[PDB]
Amino acid sequence: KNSVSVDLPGSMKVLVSKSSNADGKYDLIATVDALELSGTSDKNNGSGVLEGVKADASKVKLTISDDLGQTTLEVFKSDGSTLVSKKVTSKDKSSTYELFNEKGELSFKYITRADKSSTYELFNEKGELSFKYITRADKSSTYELFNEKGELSFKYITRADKSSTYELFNEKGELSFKYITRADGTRLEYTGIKSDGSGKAKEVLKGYVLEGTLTAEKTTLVVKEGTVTLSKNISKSGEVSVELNDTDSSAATKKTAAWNSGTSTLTITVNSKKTKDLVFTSSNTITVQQYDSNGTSLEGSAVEITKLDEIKNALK
Amino acid sequence: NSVSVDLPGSMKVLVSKSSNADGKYDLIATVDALELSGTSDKNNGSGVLEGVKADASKVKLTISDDLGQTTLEVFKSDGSTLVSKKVTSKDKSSTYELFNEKGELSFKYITRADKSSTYELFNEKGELSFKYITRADKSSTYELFNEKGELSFKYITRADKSSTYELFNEKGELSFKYITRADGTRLEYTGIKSDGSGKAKEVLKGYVLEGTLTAEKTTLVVKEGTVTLSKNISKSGEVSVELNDTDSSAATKKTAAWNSGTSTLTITVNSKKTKDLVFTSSNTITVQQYDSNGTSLEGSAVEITKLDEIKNALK
Repeated sequence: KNSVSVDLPGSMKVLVSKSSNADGKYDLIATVDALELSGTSDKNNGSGVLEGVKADASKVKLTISDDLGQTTLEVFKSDGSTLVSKKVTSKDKSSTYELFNEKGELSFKYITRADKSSTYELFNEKGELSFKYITRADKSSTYELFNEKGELSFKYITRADKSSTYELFNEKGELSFKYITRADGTRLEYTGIKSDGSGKAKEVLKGYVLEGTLTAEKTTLVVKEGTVTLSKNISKSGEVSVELNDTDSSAATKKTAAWNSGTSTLTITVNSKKTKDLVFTSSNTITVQQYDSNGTSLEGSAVEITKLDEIKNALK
Repeated sequence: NSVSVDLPGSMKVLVSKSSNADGKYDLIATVDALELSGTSDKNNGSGVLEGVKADASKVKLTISDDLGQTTLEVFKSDGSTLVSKKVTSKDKSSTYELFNEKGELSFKYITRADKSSTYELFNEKGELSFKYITRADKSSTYELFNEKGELSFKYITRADKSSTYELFNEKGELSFKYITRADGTRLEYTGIKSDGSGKAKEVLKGYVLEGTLTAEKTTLVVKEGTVTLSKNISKSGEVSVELNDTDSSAATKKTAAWNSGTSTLTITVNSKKTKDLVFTSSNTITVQQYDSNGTSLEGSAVEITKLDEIKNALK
């Protein structure tokens, strides 16, 4: 009436009496979803426990910690013990919200955190965490499926630029297949991944695919023509380097190559003359440009490669 | 010495003009720098071609007789344990299947002409575990299955951002349902029984309403004094409203009539109209009073957004 209104976490309020009740305590009153909750406290700062009973005898309990640091709102069945739902909120605005099945086991949990991530945990009919969806401030979304052991079955991540990664795990919990889709549509496919991190690799480009291997430290894709093998290495971070070897032992015909990481360019030499620049562009394309017979100036214009056979031709 | 034919999945096959010693045509194709070769009784480009990788992995391209479909299989060196299988139609629709180390299907990804796609994950015993489906109408569906191949949960997001979350019990029966409308209002159904009954709550801007669910309808109630206002929602989402008052006196008892065409409840006391409550398409309620004699509406309709305001209207 002249009761004191106290502001709480998660936007709630409680009224605290100025006078004692029959039991020598302060009366607390709050309203939540139209149910008036009431409780008593030794303290008048707004902390304490308040309870209400719905028409169906469901019991609602609001617990406000002694220092106003958190509030918990529980809805129980008529037994006063089997949870229907629980919401816990901090002043820092983070909250958890839990729903339960008819057994009182989890059906759903939502967590919003200080870092502005939001997690949705979905449970199966037996109350086992089976699926998790998480949004983060960097605008990524992650989807995770869990099996009976509570270990990851698959994990799918999308980013705001529409690139994505998919990881699949075997029954030992180990990564067994991975599929990366870049923002530009090109892709990396890793198949038959082993416990030591090794597996088969393919880079799917516009017009052609480059195949090779994955190890812990690196992806290496190879193109072979005659005795020449070109290798495109991709680091874990996505950094591309390229190298060439020719097992031809004849000096007039053996290809060698130099890599300029600053310009992402491989320069091929035959018989002490620079012959071509292969540029590995930021578009995940390859261009080829010839040098003059002097081996010092590039001629014409660089040409975008469209097919594997054109890479092979450049290696001849 | 051969003719070139174009295939689904951006492939090509070369067919010989002459026959081989077995009286068939020779076929050659290059797929990702592996040359595949095969033979066929036909010369249109249909048939089976195979190649062997450095590690003796086997790749098999099967082109259907009508040229409308291609199958590209990758096997382990036994030539029978699958690694992957991609089927592409003339449509550009495709399926991609990825197998585990035993040669058993682990997942399948299907891209349709409809434009939609479907992802299916299979568990250790070969049963469907999880499915994700996206449609041209831009909705997405997420399904988890139990041991019996029945749903454990189903989540649906629509293009207008509405959503549905369904949970099923051990008997495969619907046990909870949560609906979020595009405007953010929600319906929450809890404790659902085998007959479709349960508890209901509607979460509105400013207030909640609670009630019951039957197979017939959802009935949400607000009580004030001897008056009970019941807001009914059919399974089609149509709202209809009724009022009862246990006050027996002619002078004070509230009665009401419902006009579905205008979504309006008109309240009467002592043979005079007192107020119109309108249940709007935005899931709101407005109230407007009649003049001193109950003859015509006065003032303007007012949107009410607190439960106590609804109860005031019932006084």
